[PDB]
Amino acid sequence: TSGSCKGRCFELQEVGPPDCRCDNLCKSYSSCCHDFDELCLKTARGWECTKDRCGEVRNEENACHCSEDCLSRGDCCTNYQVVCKGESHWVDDDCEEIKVPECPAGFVRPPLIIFSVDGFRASYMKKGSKVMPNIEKLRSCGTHAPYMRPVYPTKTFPNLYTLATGLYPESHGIVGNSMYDPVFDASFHLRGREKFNHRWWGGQPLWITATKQGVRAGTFFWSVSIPHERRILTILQWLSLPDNERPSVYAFYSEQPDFSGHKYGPFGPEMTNPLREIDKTVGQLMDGLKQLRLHRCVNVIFVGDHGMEDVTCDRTEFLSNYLTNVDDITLVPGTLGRIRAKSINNSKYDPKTIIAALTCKKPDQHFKPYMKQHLPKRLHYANNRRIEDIHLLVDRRWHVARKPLDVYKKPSGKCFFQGDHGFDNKVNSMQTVFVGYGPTFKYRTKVPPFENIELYNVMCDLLGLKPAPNNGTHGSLNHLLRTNTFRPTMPDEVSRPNYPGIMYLQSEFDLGCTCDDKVENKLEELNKRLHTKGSTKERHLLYGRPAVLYRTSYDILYHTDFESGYSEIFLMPLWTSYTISKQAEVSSIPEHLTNCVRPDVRVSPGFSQNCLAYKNDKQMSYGFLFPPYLSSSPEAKYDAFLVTNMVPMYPAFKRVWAYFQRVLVKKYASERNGVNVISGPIFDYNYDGLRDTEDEIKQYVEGSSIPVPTHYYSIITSCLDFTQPADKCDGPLSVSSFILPHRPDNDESCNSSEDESKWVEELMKMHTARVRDIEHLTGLDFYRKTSRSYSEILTLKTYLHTYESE
Ligand SMILES: *[C@@H]1O[C@H](CO)[C@@H](O[C@@H]2O[C@H](CO)[C@@H](O[C@@H]3O[C@H](CO[C@H]4O[C@H](CO[C@H]5O[C@H](CO)[C@@H](O)[C@H](O)[C@@H]5O)[C@@H](O)[C@H](O[C@H]5O[C@H](CO)[C@@H](O)[C@H](O)[C@@H]5O[C@H]5O[C@H](CO)[C@@H](O)[C@H](O)[C@@H]5O)[C@@H]4O)[C@@H](O)[C@H](O[C@H]4O[C@H](CO)[C@@H](O)[C@H](O)[C@@H]4O[C@H]4O[C@H](CO)[C@@H](O)[C@H](O)[C@@H]4O)[C@@H]3O)[C@H](O)[C@H]2NC(C)=O)[C@H](O)[C@H]1NC(C)=O
Ligand SMILES: CC(=O)N1CCN(c2ccc3ncn(CC(=O)N(C)Cc4ccc(C#N)c(Cl)c4)c(=O)c3c2)CC1
Ligand SMILES: [Ca+2]
Ligand SMILES: [Cl-]
Ligand SMILES: [K+]
Ligand code: NA
Repeated sequence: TSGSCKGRCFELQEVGPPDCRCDNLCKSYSSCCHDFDELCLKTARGWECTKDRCGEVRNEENACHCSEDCLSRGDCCTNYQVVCKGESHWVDDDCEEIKVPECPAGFVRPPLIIFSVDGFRASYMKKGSKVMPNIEKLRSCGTHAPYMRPVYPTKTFPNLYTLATGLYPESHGIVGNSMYDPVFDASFHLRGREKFNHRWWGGQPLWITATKQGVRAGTFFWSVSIPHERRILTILQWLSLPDNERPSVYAFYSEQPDFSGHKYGPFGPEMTNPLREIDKTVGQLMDGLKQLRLHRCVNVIFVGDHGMEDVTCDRTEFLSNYLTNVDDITLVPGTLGRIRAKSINNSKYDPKTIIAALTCKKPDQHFKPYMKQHLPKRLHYANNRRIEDIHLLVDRRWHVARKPLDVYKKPSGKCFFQGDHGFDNKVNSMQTVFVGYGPTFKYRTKVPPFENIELYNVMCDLLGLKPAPNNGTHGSLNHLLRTNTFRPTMPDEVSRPNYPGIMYLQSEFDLGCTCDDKVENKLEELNKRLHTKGSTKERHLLYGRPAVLYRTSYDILYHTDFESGYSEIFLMPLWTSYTISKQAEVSSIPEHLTNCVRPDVRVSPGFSQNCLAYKNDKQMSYGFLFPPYLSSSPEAKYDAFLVTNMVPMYPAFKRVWAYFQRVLVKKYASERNGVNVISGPIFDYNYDGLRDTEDEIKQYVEGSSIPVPTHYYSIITSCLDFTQPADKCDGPLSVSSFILPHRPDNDESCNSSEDESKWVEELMKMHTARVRDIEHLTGLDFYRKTSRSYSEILTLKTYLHTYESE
């Protein structure tokens, strides 16, 4: 309450009561000293030097200075050298490679300045290029991606705090712009004081990582009323502090273009000016750095949080059109929906009835309901008590609301928003920007699109920090950097495989299985043993066997057409690997073999599944990981019916799996010039995105110890140069992968009553995944043996095939 900001303007360490505050957040708290506006928010004469001000006598009342002592004081207007000393604007200088940091004496490391822009959609870089010369120079001279993928939901606070932490929102806890925490019994909103409480904010953001390791860094937050020109001048003044006091990491935040984009839509004619204004702010920063002789010293990152889509009030779905009992729910509305019971601890609120009432009710329905554990695993949006059990994924360009009165406000509801964001993070309009410029970034370099979760590790590298544990894959963005301080290495294999031979006679098994395999030589007798010993393994295991990164007991099983790693604990393969060439032939399962399952004489009865359990379980059927349809010969096809290739499958899911195996695998082999497929089960009953231990499994095949997978994955690899076949590729690889939910119905697919050709591939595309997602869910490590660099393989493992257009 009481005291003064004299000598304290934008102080870096925040003070507690009794003392009032003078730091860059005091306005948000209504806790600034009474003279903060007078001393710290000077506006007199605006932000630019003019010719008549050059060499003026210093007037301490001015916003910034054009007096001769201003460089020494560190408080010149940013254009001072241009107007008063014949210098050129940074933007007017030619791009010149920054091979080494060119820093003043006393600089122990290149500072990092993070320039974050709210709502800056990726395509602004092309579509607004004529009005953003400073930004276009950073982009073309530095390192840029064509776009950067935000996290879900594609909202401001979840994405900004992901930038700062390298964590998914479910881990850092900022799961939306609005949230309710049922343990706190409290709500977080963009406006208000509740968000000030540290209890909402988990993980370890960069400013804390830096400070713990002796690198000075304040928080990245800004009070909204502090104008942009003053934020830039404040950063430039901090950069003028003595070496022992000066931060090494800085954050500028702009509320634009998002603020205007909501009002005018992403490409409204009103959007040109906010793009020009952000560009001018970038120019002020670069000119100011150039004055301080820091423009070839500092690393600058120009980064957005999310993009912006066209969304209008008339494109609103109302839950009151679907639910008779809409007053029994609370909805977090908008470009996503989150539903919970209106009254806490209510015994007779049924999420299953709500889901049903919201499922495929109108043909053009513009949202889909999910239990959060059923959302695509790529969204990583479930493991937090602030995420409601019922989630509505809203179509791009749409909103969901509970009742019409929520949207059309009195008198009679006019709209007055035309843009919004928050949709699925694969949606093109939600993609945002990344540019890195400075001595540590590459020169004039384009990099592929990547996810914002990866940036925290890079920012730690840029500062010489060890990153806190996060969801980036450290090394996957080494290709952005001229000088890398991190050398990634493969995780050590924890469990070594057994390689069993023929150890059991047929009569030792009592599995209740049958197969018509007795029917029908010395030439093909040796060839069989060779195949069982691994003679075709270099064809079907193209990138080495996967490493198992936890303690377990498993066997490598070789066959003519496929190899597998068979878990004696889970009684099924952890992975099955097989290559299908462009020329491969699809065949049927012969009539006489429809219900064939065969004991595997390499694997004990005690470590085998059994057909009786499947007969008895009236809900559960089975399928096979290596598909019998893709056998190389009628004789090799018998290997596909081994009990060691069988996995539990609901009949509903078998429709999906059989279409993938019979139709799609061969299609991809045709289109990609062969594919290598690795398939397997995933168990994630606690929806944490991580491999379950055996004591976490909640469902088994009835009367057995056969665990039921929650999902089934495949990783489908080929040669990036598709003129070379998958099995003879000399260069970089191409991958697409999926994690399909193992569900007892196809309620997710509204067209599922149609032939699989009309709906299965759409479902698979929705559940596209990165190899890294499968690695977390399985405890396996892939691509152990390739001819490619490890950094390149880490980039491959973070790739997501999105299926969007351009
Ligand atoms: C994405 O990356 C992240 C980060 O690597 C991955 O998330 C990590 O996942 C780990 C495994 O699940 C998990 O380990 C837990 O940790 C428990 C301790 O957790 C607290 O302390 C953490 C460390 O804090 C310190 O270091 C950090 C540096 O990062 C500093 O910032 C801190 O200030 C500290 O110095 C802390 O990060 C963690 O934060 C969570 O909880 C906070 C308060 O609720 C939230 O504010 C915050 O947002 C985090 O919330 C997330 O994570 C929790 C789970 O921790 C989750 O519930 C939330 O929904 C949200 O997702 C805490 O403050 C530790 O007790 C655990 O050990 C128990 O379980 C294991 C078995 O799983 C046993 O081996 C062990 O013996 C022990 O068992 C005993 O206790 C059990 C009950 O806990 C009991 O049932 C049992 O019977 C036993 O008695 C375990 O190690 C990390 O916490 C987690 N980190 C984060 C930030 O989320 C994530 O998995 C990656 N995702 C993917 C898909 O790969
Ligand atoms: C964790 C912690 O140290 N806390 C909790 C938050 N507290 C706090 C106190 C005051 C504030 N004034 C203003 N704004 C608005 C704002 O800063 N924007 C919109 C930009 C922005 C920048 C970086 C991140 C990031 N990362 C985020 Cl998400 C948002 C606040 O968000 C704000 C927050 C400070 C103490
Ligand atoms: Ca799990
Ligand atoms: Cl939200
Ligand atoms: K059955
Ligand atoms: Na359906």
